[PDB]
Amino acid sequence: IVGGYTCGANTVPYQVSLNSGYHFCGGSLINSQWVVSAAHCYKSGIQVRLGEDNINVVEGNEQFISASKSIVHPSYNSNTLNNDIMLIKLKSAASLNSRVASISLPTSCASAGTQCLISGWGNTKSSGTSYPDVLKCLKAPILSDSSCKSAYPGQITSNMFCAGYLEGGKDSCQGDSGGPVVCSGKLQGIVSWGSGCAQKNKPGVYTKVCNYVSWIKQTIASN
Ligand SMILES: N=C(N)c1cccc(C=O)c1
Ligand SMILES: [Ca+2]
Repeated sequence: IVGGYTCGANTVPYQVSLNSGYHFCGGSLINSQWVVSAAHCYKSGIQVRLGEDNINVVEGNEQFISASKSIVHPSYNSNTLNNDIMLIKLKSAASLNSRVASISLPTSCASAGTQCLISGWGNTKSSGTSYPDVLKCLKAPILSDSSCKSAYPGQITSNMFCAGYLEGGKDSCQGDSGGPVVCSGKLQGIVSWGSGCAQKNKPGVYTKVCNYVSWIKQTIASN
């Protein structure tokens, strides 16, 4: 997250870190056994880390649970990043409490202008490279589909939306991928892609979660 703020320990209780020997992506806990992330985050040997603030220090609220299975969206295209969504099942159910909690799925899509909270342990610099140890947060509005398409000609599908600031300086970044965009307590987006980070006229692009609620529910119901 570039241009954001320190969230505060366990203030984003649905935020997960995906770990394969090191943090490599975010995710969102959607019930005691399932995490939503980006398909582009797919790899084998994932350990889901819940209750994290400092990802380099054991602070007392962590739950580390190995993934038992991953399900990339049937229509994920890695070239265009269309349908950039994946489900991860935990080997055991997470113990839910105030600091480890699921986030609600939307029942309808969010509109341009809605303020959302975007979070992660990704790069904090738009030019350089600096990775934070503690969870970073950004409040950002959803942008109109027209401005999103104007920013990224030929690249925005109906499964994507833009959020952030066309002026630059405030954005998600490398390492935030797969993490949440939460709007009025609903998971509306997944950190998916962008051109650089926090660049002028290049806002963040997010997977449009409301399109996938049917697929998520039915997938969970049979797995
Ligand atoms: N600018 C962003 N919001 C973003 C998100 C995820 C990855 C990347 C970099 O390729 C950029
Ligand atoms: Ca920790």
